[PDB]
Amino acid sequence: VGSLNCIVAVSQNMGIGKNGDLPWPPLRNEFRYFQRMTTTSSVEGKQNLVIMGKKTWFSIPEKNRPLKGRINLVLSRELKEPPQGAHFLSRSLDDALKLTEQPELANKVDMVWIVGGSSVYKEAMNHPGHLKLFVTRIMQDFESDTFFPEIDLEKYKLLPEYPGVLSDVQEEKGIKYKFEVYEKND
Ligand SMILES: NC(=O)C1=CN([C@@H]2O[C@H](COP(=O)(O)OP(=O)(O)OC[C@H]3O[C@@H](n4cnc5c(N)ncnc54)[C@H](OP(=O)(O)O)[C@@H]3O)[C@@H](O)[C@H]2O)C=CC1
Ligand SMILES: CCc1nc(N)nc(N)c1C#CCc1cc(OC)cc(-c2ccncc2)c1
Repeated sequence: VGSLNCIVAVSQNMGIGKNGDLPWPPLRNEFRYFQRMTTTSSVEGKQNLVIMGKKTWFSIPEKNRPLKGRINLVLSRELKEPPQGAHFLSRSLDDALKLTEQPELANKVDMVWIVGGSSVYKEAMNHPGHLKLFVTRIMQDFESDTFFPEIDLEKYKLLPEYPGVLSDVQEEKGIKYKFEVYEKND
C-alpha cells in the first residue's frame, strides 16, 4: 500500500456535483487527467485502489463500472454487499484503509485514491499522515448541490509544480481550469 491521495474537480463556487452529474459539461482532458492519475501504478503487478461513496459510484455510467484498470471500493453503511460490479464495500474510510492491509489487498494495491464525494473527501482530509490533494480549479461558477470542503491552509502546502502535472492554465469548451497539488505530512 502506497500513497494516500484525493482527487477532485471543483468549480469556483466550490461545487463538485449537480443532480448526480458534474456541474459543468464534459471536459475531455480533465477526464483523461483523472483517468491517468488514478489508473497509473508505479509498481509492476499492482493496481491502484479507488475509494468512493455510494452516490459517486452510481453517478458513473453503468457501462463504465467498475472503473477499469483499478480496484473499486464503495463506502456505505446501508448496503449489505458491494453493488453489482464492485467487490469491496466498507462502512468508513478508516475501515477501508485497514482493509488495504489484509492479504486479499495488501500485495495487490499500489496507490489509494479517494475520488468523491463530499464526506469521503472530508474524512480523508482530516485523516492523519502523508496526504496529497489533487485539485482541479475550474475557473468559472456552476450551479451545484454538492460541495468540496475547504482546504485547511495551516495543514496543507500548495506545491508550485508537481511531476507529470502541468501548472499552466487549460481551456476546453470555453472553460478555463488549472491543476493544483496540495500536500501535508503531519
Ligand atoms: N467533480 C468531482 O471531482 C467529483 C464530483 N462528484 C459528484 O458529486 C456527486 C456525488 O457526491 P456526493 O453527493 O458527496 O455523494 P457520495 O459519493 O459521497 O455518496 C454519499 C453516500 O456515500 C456514503 N458515504 C459517503 N462518505 C462516507 C464516509 N466518509 N464514510 C462512510 N460512508 C460514506 C454514504 O452512504 P450511506 O447512506 O449508505 O451510509 C452517503 O450516503 C455526484 O453528482 C458526482 O457527479 C463526485 C466525485 C468527484
Ligand atoms: C473527471 C471528474 C473528476 N475530475 C477530477 N479531477 N477528480 C475527480 N474525482 C473526478 C471525478 C469523478 C466522479 C465521476 C463522476 C462522473 O459523473 C458522470 C463520471 C465519472 C467517470 C465516468 C466515466 N469513467 C470514469 C469516471 C467519475
